[PDB]
Amino acid sequence: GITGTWYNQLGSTFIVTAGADGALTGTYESAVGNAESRYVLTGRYDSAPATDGSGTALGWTVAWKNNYRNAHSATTWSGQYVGGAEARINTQWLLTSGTTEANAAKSTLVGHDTFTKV
Amino acid sequence: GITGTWYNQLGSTFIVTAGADGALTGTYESAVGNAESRYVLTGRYDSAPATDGSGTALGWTVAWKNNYRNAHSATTWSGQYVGGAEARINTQWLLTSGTTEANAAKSTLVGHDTFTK
Amino acid sequence: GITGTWYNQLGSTFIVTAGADGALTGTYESAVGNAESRYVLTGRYDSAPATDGSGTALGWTVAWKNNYRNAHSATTWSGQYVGGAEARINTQWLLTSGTTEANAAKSTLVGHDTFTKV
Amino acid sequence: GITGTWYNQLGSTFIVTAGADGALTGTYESAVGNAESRYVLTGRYDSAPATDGSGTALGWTVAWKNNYRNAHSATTWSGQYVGGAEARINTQWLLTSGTTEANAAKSTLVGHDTFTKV
Ligand SMILES: O=C(O)CCCC[C@@H]1SC[C@@H]2NC(=O)N[C@@H]21
Ligand SMILES: O=C(O)CCCC[C@@H]1SC[C@@H]2NC(=O)N[C@@H]21
Ligand SMILES: O=C(O)CCCC[C@@H]1SC[C@@H]2NC(=O)N[C@@H]21
Ligand SMILES: O=C(O)CCCC[C@@H]1SC[C@@H]2NC(=O)N[C@@H]21
Repeated sequence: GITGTWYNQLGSTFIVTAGADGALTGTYESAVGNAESRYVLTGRYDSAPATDGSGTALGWTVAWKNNYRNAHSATTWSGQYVGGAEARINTQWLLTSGTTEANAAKSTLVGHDTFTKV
Repeated sequence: GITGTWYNQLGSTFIVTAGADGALTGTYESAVGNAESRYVLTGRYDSAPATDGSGTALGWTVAWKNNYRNAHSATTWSGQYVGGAEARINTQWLLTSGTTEANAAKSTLVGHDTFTK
Repeated sequence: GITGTWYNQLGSTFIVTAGADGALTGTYESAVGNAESRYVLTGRYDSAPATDGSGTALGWTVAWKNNYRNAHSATTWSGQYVGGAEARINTQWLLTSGTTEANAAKSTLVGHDTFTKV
Repeated sequence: GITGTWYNQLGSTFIVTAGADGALTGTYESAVGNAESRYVLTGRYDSAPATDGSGTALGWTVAWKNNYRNAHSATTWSGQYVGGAEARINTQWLLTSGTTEANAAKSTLVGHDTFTKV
């Protein structure tokens, strides 16, 4: 139920395919930041989750470079797929920008995105 | 520069090749935690970073399931590679465990790993 | 706008006094975790924030030790206060537990809390 | 043995006093970012840690306003004190800036500092 098109609270578009091998592949489109259009993503998920009602641990990465722009940054999302009536993917993320030594202390942003199919 | 074998402060081994497309592929072996053997990784990196000496942004994911165990979790490392006499990859990571919504507050660990050759 | 009673989404209760000082004092009641009753908090805030509409930066700390219990852990919330009809305090937090240096790779949890007047 | 003068890898200066009741007070001086001289800090620590060799959980806040400047930001450090030969405090920190609703996705930085007495 992870496969498909999801949207986060910012309006970004997350188009994913969950592979039988635990592979996550698709595209990301950010509604904010130093980005336009679609970027390649790749990630992994637990292809055999618990059955105690636990959610499904997953992760994916986007390097913010494509044919039109390069922000010299990468975001990783970590969280879990929670299926059911209201399916949702709950994440926290790290966005690291390429910096010089002077700026490394402030290289990494952290946040949380919530994805739904609606 | 990135392709190769890397070790972090915990004794884990990160084996990756950086494709020219900006794909990261490889294998991760953790020294600690609910793990044993190798796990598949995949990620992405800035295959055209700035010329000013900034580092190279990158990220990768490991779900902790292989033929041996399944921790029912995934880690994502977000960082940058820095070349030099001492090449380094400095990261921050998020380790999320599957949980019921009751314990979702405690699902996600945060940490930092430094990789070196 | 900061002083008073606030609630997050776990149902925890945050009772603060914002000192002229830049001081934050109060008590925290957490709904979830190895917790019981009220705990002392202390923190700091920008007592001269931007006029330009930006939020009011703040942070606080709770060590989870009181008369009833001691979880040997500490949470810090970092965030910002946002005035308006729906006042909110939007935070990210770090929960560190005391561990041996074996398990220290799993000592710190991260998450986010949104506090509302209701 | 938390009271005293500590330095992190950036060469910032962390002067702290741990009171009986679990209080933390002191002064923080950053070697980096939008800061100059000392800023008041405040926090909490577990005043009755385990004895199994586990470290002492602690956390503190700095709002980055003093008589010289104001960055409209606040940093929290969450971590633990670890005694012995190499007495150190290992932390993770969250640095939130006051932003408008629009740029809140980039309000929060994350990092880690290691404090030593040398
Ligand atoms: O600004 C950049 O460096 C690239 C764009 C980053 C957009 C971020 S990734 C985390 C968050 N979630 C989104 O949908 N967009 C932002
Ligand atoms: O215990 C688990 O749930 C799976 C193993 C996680 C090990 C972590 S991932 C971050 C850190 N870096 C490492 O090399 N190992 C730990
Ligand atoms: O160690 C424990 O379990 C006690 C910590 C309290 C639970 C956490 S603190 C962050 C989050 N926000 C809350 O209101 N509760 C949890
Ligand atoms: O907003 C600002 O730039 C002032 C924040 C101070 C810089 C930070 S706090 C985390 C890190 N550790 C330090 O000793 N300094 C930086």
